[PDB]
Amino acid sequence: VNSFSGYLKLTDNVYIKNADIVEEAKKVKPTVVVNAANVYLKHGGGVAGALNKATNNAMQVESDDYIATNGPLKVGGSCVLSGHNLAKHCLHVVGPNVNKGEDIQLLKSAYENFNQHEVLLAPLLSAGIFGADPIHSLRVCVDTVRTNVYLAVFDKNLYDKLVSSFL
Ligand SMILES: OC[C@H](Cc1cncs1)Nc1ncnc2[nH]ccc12
Ligand SMILES: [Cl-]
Repeated sequence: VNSFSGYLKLTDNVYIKNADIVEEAKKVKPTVVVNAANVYLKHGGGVAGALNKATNNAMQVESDDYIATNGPLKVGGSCVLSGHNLAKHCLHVVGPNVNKGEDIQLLKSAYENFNQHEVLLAPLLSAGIFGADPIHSLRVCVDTVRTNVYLAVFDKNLYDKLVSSFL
C-alpha cells in the first residue's frame, strides 16, 4: 500500500492520472520523482523547468555542480540527485528529444532506468516539448518498466486520449 490516490490502473505495475507532477510530488512526497531532463541538466522548461521552479532553483544549483564534476549525461541515461522539497530523490532521466533529431529507439533505454527503483512518480518520457508521440511513450513505458510507476499527465485532453486509446 502507498499514498498515491486517484490513479487509473493500466497494468499490473503502471498507473496513470491527469495531474500536475509538481503538485503531486508536494502532496505525496514520493521516494522518487522522475525529471524529464536533458544531458546538461539545464532545467528550463516543461517538467524540468516546473520541478526546478518549485525547488526555488536548488535543483539547478545542485545540477550545475553535478555537471561540473561528471560532465553531461547520455541520451537514454540518468542520474540520482536530491528530491529537495518535492521527494526524497529525483531521478533525472534523459529521453530522446525529437526536436533535436535524437533517436526515438533510445526511449526504451531511458525507461529502463526506472527499473532500478521500486516505486516512482513520473512523466511520460520524450512527451511534451521533447516532441515524441505520447501514445508511443506510454506503450514503451508499459512494455519496459517492471517496477511500480505512477504517471502524471498534465494535459487533461491528452490524458483522456491516452486512456481511451490504451491497448
Ligand atoms: O510528457 C511530459 C508532459 C508533456 C506535455 C504535454 N502537453 C502539455 S505538457 N509534461 C508534464 N507532465 C506532467 N506534469 C508536468 N508539469 C509540468 C509539465 C508537465
Ligand atoms: Cl513538456
